[PDB]
Amino acid sequence: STGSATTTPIDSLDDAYITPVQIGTPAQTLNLDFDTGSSDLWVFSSETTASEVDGQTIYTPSKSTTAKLLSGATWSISYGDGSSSSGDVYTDTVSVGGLTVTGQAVESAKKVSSSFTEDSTIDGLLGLAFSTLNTVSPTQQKTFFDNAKASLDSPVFTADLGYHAPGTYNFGFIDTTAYTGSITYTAVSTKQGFWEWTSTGYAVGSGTFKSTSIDGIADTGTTLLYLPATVVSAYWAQVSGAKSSSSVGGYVFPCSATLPSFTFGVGSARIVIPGDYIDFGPISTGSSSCFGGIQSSAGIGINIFGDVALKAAFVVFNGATTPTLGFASK
Ligand SMILES: O=C(O)CCc1nccs1
Ligand code: NA
Repeated sequence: STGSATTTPIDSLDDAYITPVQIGTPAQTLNLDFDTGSSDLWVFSSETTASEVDGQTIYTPSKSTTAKLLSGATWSISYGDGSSSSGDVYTDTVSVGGLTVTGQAVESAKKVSSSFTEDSTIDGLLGLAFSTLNTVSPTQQKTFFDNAKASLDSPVFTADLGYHAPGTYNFGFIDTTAYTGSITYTAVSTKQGFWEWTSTGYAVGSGTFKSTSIDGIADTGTTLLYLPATVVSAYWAQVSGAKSSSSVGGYVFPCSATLPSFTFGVGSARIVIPGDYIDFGPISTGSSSCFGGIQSSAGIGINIFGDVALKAAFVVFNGATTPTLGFASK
C-alpha cells in the first residue's frame, strides 16, 4: 500500500503545516500537524474541556462505528516549546492520503495548553518519531507509520515541505519526480527515539564550508533551525545590525536586510537554505525588527533541523530495520 497527502502551511510564515487525516466511520476529517519529533497521535475531541476549544474541528468517538475505548489508557505529553496536552485513548480507523490503518491509537485530549487553544488551524498532532517515545500508559502505543509499515510497498515516508506553498507527505514510496539530483542517505540513531543524525558541516552564504559534526534531529514539528551557538553566531555576524535579544527570545535583524543563505552538509552532499527562508518577519506587527529563522540550541539540549531546514530538501525517513535519513535538493 501507499498514501499521499498534501500538507499546507497554517499561516504566511510557514509556522507549521497541516495535513488532512480521516478518523473513524463515517470519516471525520481533522487537520493534523505531522511531527517527526514526537510519537503521539492526539486530537481535539468531544472530551476536550470546552473553554480550551476555540475553532478547532473535534473528533467525536461516539459518532464513529469503529471507535473503541482503550480501557484504562491515558496519555500526557509536554513539547520542547512548553506546550502540553493529555487525555484518554480510543482505537479507530485512521487514513492518510488513501493509506488506512485499523486499530490506530487515537489519543483524545481532555486538556490542552493555551498555545493549542489559540491555534484554531491545528486539530491535533500525528507523531512520526519512533514509538519508544509514545506517552500512552500503561500500554505504550505505536505510531501511524509503525502500524502501516506491515503493509507499505517500502518502509518509508517522505516529507516535501513547501516554502510559502503546499507540499506533500508520502507513505510507502519515493516520488523520483519530486527532487533533483540524487538522494544522499545518512546514518540515524534511535537511542533518544528521534530521527537523530549527524550533519557534516555548514557554510554561511558564499563562504567556505566548515567541516564539523553536528548531531541533531529532523523535526517537522519545529518551525526553526536550532544549531550550536558558534554556528549561529557565525551566521548572524554576516547580517548588518543582527543581534541576540534577551527580551524577544533570540536573534533579530533589521527587516531591511538581505539574508545570506545557509548550507548544511549531508555526507558529502550540501543542502542550501535560501536567505529568504530564514526570514520570520516583524517581531510584532509593524516593527522593523525581524525574527531570525536560525537560532541557538543552547539550553534546549539538542540541535533541531526544523522546517526552515527541511523545507529546503526532499527528505526520506527510511524506517527499515536499520533506519536512515535521505536528503535531496529540489
Ligand atoms: O524595533 C523594534 O520594535 C524593537 C527593537 C528591539 N529592541 C530590543 C530588542 S528588539
Ligand atoms: Na515566535
